Amino acid sequence: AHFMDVHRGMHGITSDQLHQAHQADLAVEKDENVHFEQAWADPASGTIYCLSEGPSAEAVQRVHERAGHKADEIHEVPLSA
Amino acid sequence: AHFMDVHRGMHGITSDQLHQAHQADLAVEKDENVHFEQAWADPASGTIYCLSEGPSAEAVQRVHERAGHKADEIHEVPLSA
Repeated sequence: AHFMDVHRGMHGITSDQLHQAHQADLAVEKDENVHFEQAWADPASGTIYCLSEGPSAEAVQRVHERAGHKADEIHEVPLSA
Repeated sequence: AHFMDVHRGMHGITSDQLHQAHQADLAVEKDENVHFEQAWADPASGTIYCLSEGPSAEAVQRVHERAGHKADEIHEVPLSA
């Protein structure tokens, strides 16, 4: 399944910090059969969007939690255009 | 510049409805040099995420308005991983 998750409150985040966070997810994602495909961040509002594939939102969130940053919101996105 | 925008209240949206909404944006995006890259929808939560390239959030929103669906939230996402 496909998921979009959102992290809020991240104002001022740098490219280095976003890379670091994404690498932390990648380091433990395979245990849960999750793959984080893309991350996009707005340092002004402090909003990070993460697109993943995995068996469930629960699995995606367990990966994030191990990586140090559980998402504030997660939605399955079964439709795409 | 790169933008992520969010539409809420789209409970129960179908694949056909998402496809047509995306087609409507694509039909008028050129005028504003806006380029919608991908859309993802969650019919359960009623959330649509739209990733685009355009000159500004103002331009992206003018396109959405013409296509009949101004986004509830729009963020420049200058960082990606």
